[PDB]
Amino acid sequence: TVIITSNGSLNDIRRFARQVVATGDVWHGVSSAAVQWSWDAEFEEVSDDSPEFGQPEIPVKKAQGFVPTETVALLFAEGKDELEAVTLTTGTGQGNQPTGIVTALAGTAAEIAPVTAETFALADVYAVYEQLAARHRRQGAWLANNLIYNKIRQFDTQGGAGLWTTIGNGEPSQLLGRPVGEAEAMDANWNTSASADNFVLLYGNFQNYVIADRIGMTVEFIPGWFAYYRMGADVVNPNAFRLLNVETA
Amino acid sequence: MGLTKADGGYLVPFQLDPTVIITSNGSLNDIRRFARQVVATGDVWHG
Amino acid sequence: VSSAAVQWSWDAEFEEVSDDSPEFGQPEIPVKKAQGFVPISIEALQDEA
Amino acid sequence: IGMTVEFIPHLFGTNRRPNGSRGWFAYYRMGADVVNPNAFRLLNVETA
Repeated sequence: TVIITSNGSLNDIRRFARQVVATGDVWHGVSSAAVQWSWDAEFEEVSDDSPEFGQPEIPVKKAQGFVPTETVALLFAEGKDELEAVTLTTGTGQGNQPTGIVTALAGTAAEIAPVTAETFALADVYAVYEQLAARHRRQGAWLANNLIYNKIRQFDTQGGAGLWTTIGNGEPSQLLGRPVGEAEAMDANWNTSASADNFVLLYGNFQNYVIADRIGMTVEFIPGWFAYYRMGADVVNPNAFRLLNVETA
Repeated sequence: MGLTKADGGYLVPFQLDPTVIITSNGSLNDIRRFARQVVATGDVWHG
Repeated sequence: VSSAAVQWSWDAEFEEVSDDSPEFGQPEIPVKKAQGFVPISIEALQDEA
Repeated sequence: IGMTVEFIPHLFGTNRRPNGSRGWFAYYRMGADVVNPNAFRLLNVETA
C-alpha cells in the first residue's frame, strides 16, 4: 500500500447543486419573467404585457491527465477529486475552465459589504440570511470554510443568543434551521491575505446552480496511462444568492 | 475533425430543457390568514 | 512507500497532455532492542517463597 | 485485399504524448496492365 502525502480538498457543492445530464456538448434552458398586471378603471384599454424570454447556456469542458495498477488508479482519482472541488468552488469561467459560484457571483448585486468595515460580527450572518427573497430563503443552504464556523462558535461568552453548541461537541448540522456545508477552497482570513476581496460566506437556493455532467472518469492503457473527464457548470439565476465580501484596503 | 460546425459540428443535436424558470422575485404575504373576509355581491359593501 | 496525487489540468481540444509524473518516497523505520537482567542466588531461590 | 478500415484508438502530439484524438485508417491494394497490345484498337484525334 501507499500513504498519501497530499492535503487534498473537500467540497459539498454536489450535495446541494442541481445535476443534469447533457447528451450534447452544450446544454440549453429557458428563462422568463412574470406578466405585469395593473389596476384599470371601467372602459379603459388594457396595457400590453408581452413577456420576455431568455436562454442560459452551459458549455462542457475537458480535463485530462497522463502518467508516462490500483495505485495509479487511486493517484488519478485523488487528483481528479481535488481539481473538481477547487474548480467548482472557484473557476475562472474563461478559457478552458468551468465557471465557479464565487467567480460568477462577484460583481452581481448579490455581493454585500459587512456592517463594520474589515470586521466579522454576528450581524453579518443575519444580514446575509435576511436580504434574500423569501421564496429562495425558505429553501437554501450555507457554505463556508471551517475557520468561519469556528469563529461563529467563538461569539457567545456568557450563554446568550449565540450558543450554537458547547465545547466537547461536534460540528452542529443546522445553522438557523438550514443545512450546513463546508469547502476548503474558500477564503477564511483578511489580515495575512494580500487580496482586496475576501468572499467568506454564501447562502442561497443551490438548485439554481446547474452542474451538467457528460462523461465520467475513464482510464485507458496505451501499450503509459491516460485518463480524462468532462463536466460543465454555471449559474442560472444570479439573484438567488447573497454573497459576503469583507473588503480590506 | 473538431466540434466546430464545418468540421462535423452540424451533426450534434440541439439540446433544450422545455421547462421554464422564473427569475422574478415574487412576493409573500400573510394578511389573508389573519384578516376577515366577506363575499361581495355587488359593487360596495356596507356596515 | 509514500507518494502524491496526479496534477490534473484543463486542456482544450487537440491539446497535448502535460508530463504528469508522481514521485514515490520511502519511510524508514528500524527496530531496536530493550532488555533487563536480574541475578539470584541458589540459597535465596530455595528459601524465599 | 479489398477496402479495409482500421481504427486507431490513440494519436500522439509533437512530443510523443497523447493529444485526445483517435484515428481511422483505410488501405487498398491493386495492380493492372496489358498483356497483348495488338488485340486492342484505340482511336486518337490529333487537333493542332
